[PDB]
Amino acid sequence: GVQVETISPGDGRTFPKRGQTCVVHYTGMLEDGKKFDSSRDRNKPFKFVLGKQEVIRGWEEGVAQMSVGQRAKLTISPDYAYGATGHPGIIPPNATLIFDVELLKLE
Amino acid sequence: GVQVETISPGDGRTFPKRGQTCVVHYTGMLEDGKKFDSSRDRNKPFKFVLGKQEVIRGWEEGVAQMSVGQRAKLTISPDYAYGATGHPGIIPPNATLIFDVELLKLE
Repeated sequence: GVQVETISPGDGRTFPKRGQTCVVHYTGMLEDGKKFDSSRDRNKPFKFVLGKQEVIRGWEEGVAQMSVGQRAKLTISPDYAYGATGHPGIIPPNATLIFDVELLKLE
Repeated sequence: GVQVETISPGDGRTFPKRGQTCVVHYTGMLEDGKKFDSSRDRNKPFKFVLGKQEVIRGWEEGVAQMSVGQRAKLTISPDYAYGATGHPGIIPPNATLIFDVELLKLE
């Protein structure tokens, strides 16, 4: 699945709707803590229309449970992220993935 | 599977061994011709140790059938590349992928 632990409460009231642009700052790491991508690094918020499948299902499904402002810890299982093939050279096969994700705003 | 059509014969005699560094210039496109990554663009040959799983199985298995110098057309089926999840925002699900690949040298 994806599972969501909170690290920061967000306004507790605004939650993403299908079609909205989620603006986020994330860090991605391997189940062993090993980091693999971060928008933080790049100093660039990342943005994706919710609903459009342009981000992994664990993100579609977990960021939709977050209120504006929230910082949360997402654990995503392979079936909800990159499956059995993985993404060679970045994500190995059947990797459970931990994302540290912060919802900055909706458009 | 991967399937390999030739576009240029290579020396016909040197074939990659496990452990060797393959240096390649490729272009990747979607089964509809739509381009999605190219080392050519970047003017940078790409290099990967054969055998190490750091490139998709269709490449492990198809570039190993190429002699130094050869330019070949690789069609790779989802199971041999990015499976059913794909790589959201780049490769959609169950995509058959066409690579235009040229083997420049071995290290």
